[PDB]
Amino acid sequence: TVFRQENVDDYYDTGEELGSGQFAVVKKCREKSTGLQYAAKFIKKRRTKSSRGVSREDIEREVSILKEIQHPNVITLHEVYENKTDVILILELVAGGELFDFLAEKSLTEEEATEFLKQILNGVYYLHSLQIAHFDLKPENIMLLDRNVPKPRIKIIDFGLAHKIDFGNEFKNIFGTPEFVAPEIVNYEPLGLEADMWSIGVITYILLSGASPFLGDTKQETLANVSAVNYEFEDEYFSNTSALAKDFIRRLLVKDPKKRMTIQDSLQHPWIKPPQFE
Ligand SMILES: Nc1ncnc2c1ncn2[C@@H]1O[C@H](COP(=O)(O)OP(=O)(O)O)[C@@H](O)[C@H]1O
Repeated sequence: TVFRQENVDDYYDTGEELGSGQFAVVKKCREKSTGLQYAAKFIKKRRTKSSRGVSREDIEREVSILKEIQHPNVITLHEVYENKTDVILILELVAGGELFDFLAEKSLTEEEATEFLKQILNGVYYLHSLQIAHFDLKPENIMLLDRNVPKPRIKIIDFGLAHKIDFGNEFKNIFGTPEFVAPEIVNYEPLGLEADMWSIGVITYILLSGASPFLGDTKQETLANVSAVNYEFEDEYFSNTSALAKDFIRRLLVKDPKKRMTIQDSLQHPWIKPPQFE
């Protein structure tokens, strides 16, 4: 599929840089015709078949998935442009920064943690209902609308690894960040929606303790720890955390994805119910 090939600068003015990645830069922008503000994500295209940059197939998948999405806890896609060097996604602007940077700024109370977590679970419930595995859930990829309110609203971002799972598993290894990937990712096994639920367990552990449960001194050591389910609840961090909070995490950090809580399970859980190489 092809995208709008007019000069994006004819229709938008760009401002501050919001973030960077592996083959992408994200800049604040403003649409001339409406005055409304967005985040423009410039994704570098492949220069040759083999090659740096993102394959066209990968970009088209990300765009397809983004076009399906509309939910308060997920980013939305406004428009897509392209030229010879970049595909440019005009995304909904999320102005309150990453949950990652919020966590560095403030460890949270259980209430603060569950307020974020309920929103994350609602967003993932929506995605999984559409058979979309995000495959890159981590605090960097959960943005706040406004960081200066007592109960910030969040949106899930970064659909660069997301896949539609039409058979209950998919086989291509979709390897994210070692600290957050499930054992089946580490072991290059078929992957499904269950992989996101593991990442949610890791996120929850971090929200409650300020510490990463599998992190080693090298990426390879992290991956080994993940495959062996080498984590524990350090008394120093968790001695006054409720046993139900620990129960929630335990039921997500399970090696066998068939035995791991589903997104629907996580919403009925009593605590809730009201790149890889060195
Ligand atoms: N919609 C948005 N609103 C505000 N900031 C964003 C938005 N999308 C991305 N960012 C910022 O840019 C960074 C990189 O975005 P990302 O989608 O991860 O690109 P990459 O393909 O490089 O990983 C994010 O971690 C975040 O800081």
